[PDB]
Amino acid sequence: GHYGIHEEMLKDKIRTESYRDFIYQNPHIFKDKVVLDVGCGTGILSMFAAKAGAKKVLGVDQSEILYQAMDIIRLNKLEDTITLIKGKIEEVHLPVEKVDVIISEWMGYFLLFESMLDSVLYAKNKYLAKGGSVYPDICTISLVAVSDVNKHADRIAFWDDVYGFKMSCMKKAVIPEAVVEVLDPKTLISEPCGIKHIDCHTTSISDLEFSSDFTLKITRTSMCTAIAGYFDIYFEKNCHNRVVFSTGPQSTKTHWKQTVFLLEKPFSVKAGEALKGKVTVHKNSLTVTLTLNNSTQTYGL
Amino acid sequence: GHYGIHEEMLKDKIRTESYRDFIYQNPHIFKDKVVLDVGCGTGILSMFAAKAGAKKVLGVDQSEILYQAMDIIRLNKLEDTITLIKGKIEEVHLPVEKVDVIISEWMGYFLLFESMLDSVLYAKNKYLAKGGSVYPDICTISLVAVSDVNKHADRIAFWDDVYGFKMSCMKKAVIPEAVVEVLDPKTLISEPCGIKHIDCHTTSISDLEFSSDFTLKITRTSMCTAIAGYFDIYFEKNCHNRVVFSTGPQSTKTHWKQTVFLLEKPFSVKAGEALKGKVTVHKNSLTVTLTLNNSTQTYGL
Ligand SMILES: N=C(NCCCSC[C@H]1O[C@@H](n2cnc3c(N)ncnc32)[C@H](O)[C@@H]1O)Nc1cccc(-c2ccc(Cl)cc2)c1
Ligand SMILES: N=C(NCCCSC[C@H]1O[C@@H](n2cnc3c(N)ncnc32)[C@H](O)[C@@H]1O)Nc1cccc(-c2ccc(Cl)cc2)c1
Repeated sequence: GHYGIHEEMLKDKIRTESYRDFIYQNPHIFKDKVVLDVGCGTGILSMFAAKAGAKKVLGVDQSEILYQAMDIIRLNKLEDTITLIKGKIEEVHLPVEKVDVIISEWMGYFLLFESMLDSVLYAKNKYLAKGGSVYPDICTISLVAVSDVNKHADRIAFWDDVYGFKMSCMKKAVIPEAVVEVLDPKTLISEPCGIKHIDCHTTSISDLEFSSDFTLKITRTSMCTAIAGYFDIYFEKNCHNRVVFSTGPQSTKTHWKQTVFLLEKPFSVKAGEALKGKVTVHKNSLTVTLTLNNSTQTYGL
Repeated sequence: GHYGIHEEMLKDKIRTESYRDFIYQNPHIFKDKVVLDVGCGTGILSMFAAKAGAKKVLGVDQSEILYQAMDIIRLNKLEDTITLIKGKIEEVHLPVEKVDVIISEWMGYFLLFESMLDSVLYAKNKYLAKGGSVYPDICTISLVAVSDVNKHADRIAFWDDVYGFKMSCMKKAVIPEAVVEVLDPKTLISEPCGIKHIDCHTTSISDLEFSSDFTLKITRTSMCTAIAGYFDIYFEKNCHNRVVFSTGPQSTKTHWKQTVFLLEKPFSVKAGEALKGKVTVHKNSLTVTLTLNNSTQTYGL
């Protein structure tokens, strides 16, 4: 309902220019097509789709931001092409049987935390025509090892001496909370490992709960204090100009930053070591169970 | 209920060292006294009060953080002195008739936004002994003129061109929202003006809704784009070592930062000009009505 969410998303240039570049550089995907923008917000993606030659764009949003979108569409003289519908995409009546293309920015922290993927897959199954397309079409989640004894002390050991008083019992409440924040790439001590690969054409809501063994190729002898998670978004199907962006620490900052799982017990690793563990994501809000160096912890965000 | 609020408050050194210094440098205020900590959190102020020679400290908190406080008090071997009570200070039964000293950190953004002052004044009226003391005892709110055409363009004019599309109608929704953020002291273009003076010994919840004429002595010929608000906290009554801290832009950053009211229509001012306006605060959440250069706007936070 709040303009603040839409301001931060629109001011993320990696995000918004990626969608803009996909749409403007692949207009053959949109030309004379019926396009559904799931959770359209201000209507920015509906308007990209219209300028790329869409026959009809249906922007749907459940929130009061749609009333801003109605006015914005009119200011840009696209009400001829873009029809806006207020309500849950699961609930509303659409004035078409079927759509050629679905577009959405559905992605949460660590891809899946408080994500809309559920609503997009509903829209796909209800409304996507035989041989239609969904964008972005491919997503991955990666983990990477971190060494940052200073940031670990600042969040954990901090509680041992607070202006002369012991507050040690507070550490049990901090460890299980994933942190969202921009990591210094200098603190990465492994190659990343892919733990999940989603093609939005072939996935179901049940595929989004997963387990993966992983191996982190250690590149620096150090104390491992944390595992960081991020995701890569690809526009591929039928593209003459493929688009990708990363939310990883070695790439430009996005409003997603990185998701960080602090280790209760940091442990030493050696350059050339293959660090083996297991990660499981449950949908329930989202939880991440991490097994590493013969201990297991469950995190939430 | 969440550790995150308490972490940010405890890591604010201006805040926490101010309370620590008041209590440790004025132990004659606490010696053999019965002390009530309203909204005690982790119990940090209860423990300061105990080390300064308190006969009995009653820490009261409505939230689950009290269960952490019960353990923390035990880790520091002060359960002899500090009794912790779970519930609203308005509701709970205290094991005393009366208290000598009330201590609290009740202060919101711009002092009064989502502040606990209501609950402390209830505690004062119910439980403060004849000739008892409340700390901090004196608070002020100040306004100051700002020139920052770049930050104003980044929040307002931004909406006129969003990746080639007009979103101008969004400005009406942004202007009425106070911003909390740390100002560059280089962007201040007036002496501050005091608009409110609270002595917690002599105020009532009705005094917290106020109107004030103000005069801002302009120090730099410029465009005025915003009015900023902040507050100063004083520990005075019976102190051999008075303590004060500011949340103003010319002082060290606190977790309160500054509250900024963006002007819909920036206007030019001349060094030596006495800029006259009127501010009114209503309790309702909090609203701030501002009259300046012959236009009025109501803000919320
Ligand atoms: N970028 C994000 N994309 C996820 C998705 C973000 S809502 C996108 C839009 O869809 C709407 N909608 C949702 N479910 C719907 C439904 N079933 N049917 C119809 N509409 C539906 C909804 O009203 C909204 O307008 N996520 C996100 C992740 C991390 C941080 C932030 C963030 C950052 C900064 C701030 Cl200040 C606030 C938030 C945002
Ligand atoms: N520093 C602040 N002090 C105001 C007050 C802050 S609660 C203090 C404590 O009193 C409790 N309580 C409240 N009403 C009560 C009652 N009637 N009876 C009994 N207990 C009561 C409550 O459970 C809590 O534990 N405010 C504040 C202002 C601006 C920003 C932030 C902030 C910054 C960062 C983050 Cl991550 C989160 C929040 C905090």
